[PDB]
Amino acid sequence: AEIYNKDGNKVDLYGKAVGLHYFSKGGENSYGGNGDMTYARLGFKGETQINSDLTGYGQWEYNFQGNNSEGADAQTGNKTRLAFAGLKYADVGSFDYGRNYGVVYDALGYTDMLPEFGGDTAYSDDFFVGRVGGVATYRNSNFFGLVDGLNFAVQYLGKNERDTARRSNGDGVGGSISYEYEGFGIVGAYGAADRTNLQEAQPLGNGKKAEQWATGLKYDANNIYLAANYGETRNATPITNKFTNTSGFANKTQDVLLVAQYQFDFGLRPSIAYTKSKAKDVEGIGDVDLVNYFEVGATYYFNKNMSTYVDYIINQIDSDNKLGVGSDDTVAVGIVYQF
Amino acid sequence: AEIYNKDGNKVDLYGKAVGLHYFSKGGENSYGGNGDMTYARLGFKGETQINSDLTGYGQWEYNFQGNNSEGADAQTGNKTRLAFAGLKYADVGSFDYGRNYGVVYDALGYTDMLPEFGGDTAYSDDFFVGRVGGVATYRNSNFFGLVDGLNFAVQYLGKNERDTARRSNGDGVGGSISYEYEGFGIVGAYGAADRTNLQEAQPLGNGKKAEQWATGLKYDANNIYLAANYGETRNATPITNKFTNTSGFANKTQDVLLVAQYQFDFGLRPSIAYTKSKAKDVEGIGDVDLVNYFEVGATYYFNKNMSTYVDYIINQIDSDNKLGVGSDDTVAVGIVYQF
Amino acid sequence: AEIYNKDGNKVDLYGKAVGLHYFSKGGENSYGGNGDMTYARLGFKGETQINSDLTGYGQWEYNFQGNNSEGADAQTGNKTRLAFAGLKYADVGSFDYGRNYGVVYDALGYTDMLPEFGGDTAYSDDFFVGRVGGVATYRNSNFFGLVDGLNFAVQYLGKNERDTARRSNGDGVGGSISYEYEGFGIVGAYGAADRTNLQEAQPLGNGKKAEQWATGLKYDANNIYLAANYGETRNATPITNKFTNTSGFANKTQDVLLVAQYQFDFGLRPSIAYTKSKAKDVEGIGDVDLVNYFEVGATYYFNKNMSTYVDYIINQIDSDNKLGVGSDDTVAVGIVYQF
Repeated sequence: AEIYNKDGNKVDLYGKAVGLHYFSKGGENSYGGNGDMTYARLGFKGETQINSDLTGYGQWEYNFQGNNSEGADAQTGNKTRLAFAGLKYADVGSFDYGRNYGVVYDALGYTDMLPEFGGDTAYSDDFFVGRVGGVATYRNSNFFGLVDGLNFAVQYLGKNERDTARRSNGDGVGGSISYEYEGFGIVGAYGAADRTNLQEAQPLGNGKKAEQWATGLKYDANNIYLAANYGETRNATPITNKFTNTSGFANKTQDVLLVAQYQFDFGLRPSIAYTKSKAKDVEGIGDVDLVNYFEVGATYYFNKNMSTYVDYIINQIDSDNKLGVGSDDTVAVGIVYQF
Repeated sequence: AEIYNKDGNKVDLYGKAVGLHYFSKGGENSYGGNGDMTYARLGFKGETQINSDLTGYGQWEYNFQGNNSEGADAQTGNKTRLAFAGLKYADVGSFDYGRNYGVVYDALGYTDMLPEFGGDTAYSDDFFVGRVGGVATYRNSNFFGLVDGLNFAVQYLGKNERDTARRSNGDGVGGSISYEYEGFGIVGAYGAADRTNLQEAQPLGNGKKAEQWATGLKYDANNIYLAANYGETRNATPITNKFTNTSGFANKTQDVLLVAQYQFDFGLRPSIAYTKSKAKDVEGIGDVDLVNYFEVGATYYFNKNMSTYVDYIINQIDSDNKLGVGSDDTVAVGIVYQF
Repeated sequence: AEIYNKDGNKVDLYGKAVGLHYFSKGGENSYGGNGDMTYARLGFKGETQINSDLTGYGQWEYNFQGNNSEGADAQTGNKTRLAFAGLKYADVGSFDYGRNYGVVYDALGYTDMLPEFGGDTAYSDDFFVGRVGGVATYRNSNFFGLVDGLNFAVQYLGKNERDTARRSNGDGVGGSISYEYEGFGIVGAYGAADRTNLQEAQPLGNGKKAEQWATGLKYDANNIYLAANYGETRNATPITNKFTNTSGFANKTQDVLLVAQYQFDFGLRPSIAYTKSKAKDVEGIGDVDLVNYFEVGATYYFNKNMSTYVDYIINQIDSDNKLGVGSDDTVAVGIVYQF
């Protein structure tokens, strides 16, 4: 909600309270888990008009979990999602730095439209696919104001030597090219980076270089939203062997994401989605499936502030999965107030 | 403070900074402790008018402690208090889900009017008495718009298998009936729930079923506030044996709460209160008193935003208490700014 | 940003997103470190006019780090900076209590004007020099409205027995006298306090009494800012022996701080600074230098909301420093949006 608009500076303080339960037989060995998954969000988007052609902006977004106790475990799952400041000059584009989405999310965001789940490949703190800390991102709209609908972007990821290999990364470069024409939208994205010492010393994942690329195709006009994503990764996707407490990365993944949705004028947005992600050359296993499901779901928009939703995952993963990826269905019911 | 009111949606961003010190001889073995107890609060209440009869709402409330360092211990006592979203339809009532107060607090809230302390039985993360995560709560005002002042409510608590027994719970149902007539107010509340495996395996507290009930009686008009609460609990109230580092639950408790207050037009709200809570059938002890005090205190309201207060506990607990409950007096002095 | 101003109460919700990287050869053994140092800030200043002569106020300020992951380490460096409520009566002055700056910062704040670094002696959770929890602070402007530009202040620090000696303190008193005349400003500040048991049992630092004093001199008008600080400390400044994993306090320190800055109408604020801090009588060492550098830096103010800055530390510390204080240079580049 815009709560300040004075003297060439507007601030938007926004947030949401999401009442959210997950139903699954077991959670312990299912897709999403079982129990209370209530959370709250808070953030600000700030925007200042320095002059006629120059513009400043900043954003911060925090996640508070509503499913912890007030005791010892009160912070589990609480985190900053976004924290970046940036400048935008006329048609020369924009530069920002901080915690933000990796460039490959420029692609993957295409299918990340599900009411609760979806966008399984957009892992956070995972190089270029999701949110990451320490990214320089240049972005260009309409090719310096000369070619309508053509957008490109470049991103520089500074190394993050963290205490765990899962959240660590080295120096890297990535980028994306995208074009949008009369409802349609085509996107390509790629990025490569160094693996840290701690990532190399991991039982799963072999190499010194991590890669992630993904294409995007979508129709998004006249109340219809269709979208497709294909992606591959070298030494990038994080994997866990639940049979041995082993973790690391998958040498190769192929990732398919399909999404179909519709928006009725009265408020209903039903959702059908397909998602499959296979991992190749997993040491002491071979070929494992990590994500495999059909999705049926809906979202009722009472208005721009209030909504409820059901999201049903038909989990195609089988009972004898090599890595121990939960094979059971998960259903999520939600009530959202946002501002 | 209402900081947004546009297009059938109002947001209220509120919070408070509370400068608060506790004085006690020792803290280590007193009622409230000794030292700095400064804290800050922040939250939002959001409310949207979807249509003539339908209404959406959300709330989130966070607690930041102002008595930690900026070093390692910076998060101790920081937590989400409330996080829930909900709908309200004309006179059919309202449903909300998330982190909220258990239904039995509908009763206990009657005596929870002390400037600092009081409401000792309204334990948080303790089934139905205080705040809990994962509660479905239906609420009805004036019996579907037909019987003025008569309110009932039902609550469904989903299981919380936490890492500690103190904060855990199983599936349960609870409810409350309440009636308010010309200043007066009568309330009854009850709730039962499964104890988790980890709660069963505890040295203190025997059973598979936890119960909590409490009645309420109050006068609240013409500047006078009087209130009374009686409650009992099976396998619900958490207890600790400070002589052996044992914890668990008390098989039975009887809980008495009395409160008398007055509000002078110039700002002063003095407070007298009585509170006693005895535990029965404590294994290897028998009958222990957990809470036992008289309370004298006051609160000066400079206005709706500014206040100061003294709260003096005359701790009736004795020096030879079986469980080690601190027997010393505690005094709390406070300065509050709120918005 | 002022987001509420109704009925004798104004609220100012403010914050900043700071994109910030540090460049150093190694970080491991440099002044500021190397890598992403992105952070975000959020806080409120609240102010109410109770009556013609009486005024209430409150403040809370939180620090969110933007350089952590969303995993296990998500809270590292997150903390409350300020949390205090207070009253101000006409010319009789003001009293506040909570987490706030120690009185000696009244002095040291003189040189704490650097774009990123500087103010090295204003350690937080360190008695009277920086931010601390549990301080009663009386403050007087213009000597009860009788002597223009003459300000004094007294502060009472309640003991903080924390889990670490670094963040702990005992009971203490401190104060400051300050005078400001036609651009110029002179300040003196002093404070003494008990060391806790845990501080006494530390290998470094000998005594039962900790002291901190500092003078201030500044010119601050006509776009020029010059400032000087001299300080000494008994048993107050925290030190670490990186050669043995020893920590504690320095028996004596002498602290020099010099700062020169200018503000061009078009937005540029260049900065030159000198900072030296020597420790005397360090057990098993003798005389060690803790902080020793020249500073060159600038800050571009696009406006009151947007800015960028470079801060270059020329680290005069040598390679054979006895305590292991990093001797390498550190450069910090920043992009700030604030509101």
